[PDB]
Amino acid sequence: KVGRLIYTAGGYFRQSLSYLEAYNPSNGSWLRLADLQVPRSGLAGCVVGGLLYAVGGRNNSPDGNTDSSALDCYNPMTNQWSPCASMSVPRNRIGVGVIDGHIYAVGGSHGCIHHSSVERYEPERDEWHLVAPMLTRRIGVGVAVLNRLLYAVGGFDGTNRLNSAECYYPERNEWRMITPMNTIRSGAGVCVLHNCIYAAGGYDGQDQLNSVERYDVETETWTFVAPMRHHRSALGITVHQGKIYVLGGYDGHTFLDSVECYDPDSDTWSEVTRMTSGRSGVGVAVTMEPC
Ligand SMILES: Cc1cc2c(cc1[C@@H](CC(=O)O)c1ccc3ccc(OCC(=O)NC4CCCCCC4)cc3c1)OCO2
Ligand SMILES: [Cl-]
Repeated sequence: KVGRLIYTAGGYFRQSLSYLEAYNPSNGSWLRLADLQVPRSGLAGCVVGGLLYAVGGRNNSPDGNTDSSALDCYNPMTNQWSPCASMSVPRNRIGVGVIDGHIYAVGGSHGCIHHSSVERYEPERDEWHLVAPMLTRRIGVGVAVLNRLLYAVGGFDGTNRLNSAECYYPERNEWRMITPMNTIRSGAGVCVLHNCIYAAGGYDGQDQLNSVERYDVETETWTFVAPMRHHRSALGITVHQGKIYVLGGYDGHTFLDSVECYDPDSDTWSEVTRMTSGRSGVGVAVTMEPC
C-alpha cells in the first residue's frame, strides 16, 4: 500500500496542457514528470498493472482543436510515455473504468457528435473492441466501477445536461438505467468509495456545484454528503487510502489549484494541498511512485 502517489495528467488553462505531476499525500510533495507527447484536456486516467493510462481528450491550442482517440501508457519505472493502440473513435470529455484488467472507454464527444458508444481495451493484446452502447449519449460523463459493474453518471447528451445514470453488466453486454441523481451534473467527479458511487460537483446548466451525492448500490438511493469547500466543474477525482481527493476544476471565476480531501468517517472535506497551477479537465489516477 505504501509508495503510491496521486498522478494528474493534462488539463486546461487557456489551452490544453501536457503536464504530468504526482502528489504524495504522505509528505505533501509534488513531482513534475514526463510531459504527455500531446497536450490534452478532457482526458481520463486509470491504472492497470502499475501502468498509468491517459485516454482520449482534446488538444485545444491556438492552432486548432483535435479530439483524441489516443491511448498512451506511462511507466513510472522509466518516466517514459509509450503509444498504445488507439480507440475506434475520438472521445473528448470521456469517462473510463477498469474491470478485471480491461479499460472501458465510455462516451465523449467528437466534434458535434455525442457518443453513446463504449469500447474495451485488453492490455494483454493491445487491442480495443466495441461493446454495447449506452442507453443515452453522454459527454462529460462520470464513470466508476463497483463490484465489477460499470456505472455511467450524468453528462450532456447534446441537448440536455443529465441527472440520469446507468449500469453496464459485462456478462450480459447490457446497460440498464439506475435511479437518477438528485442533481443534474455534467463534468462531475465520479468515483467509488466503500459500497457507494460518489458524484462530486459538476455543472447543472446554471452554476458550478459544490454539492456531493452518493449512490448506495444496495438501497438504490442517492444521498447528499457534506459539500466541497469549493464549487467545481471539470474536476479531477480519485480515491486513496479510504478518502476522496478532488483536484482543480473551474468554479465560475478561476481555474482552481485547490485539492480537497473527503473523509467519510467524519463527513468532512479538508483542503490538503494546492496544485502547481490552476487547471480543469485533468485525468487522475493512483499508482506507484516513479524512479
Ligand atoms: C462541466 C461543464 C462546465 C461548464 C461548461 C461545460 C461543461 C461540460 C459540457 C456541457 O455541460 O455541455 C463539460 C463536462 C465535462 C468536461 C470534462 C473535461 C473538460 O476538459 C476541458 C475543459 O476543462 N474545459 C474547461 C473550459 C472552461 C469552461 C468549460 C469547462 C472547463 C471539459 C468538460 C466540460 O460550460 C461552462 O461551464
Ligand atoms: Cl473542451
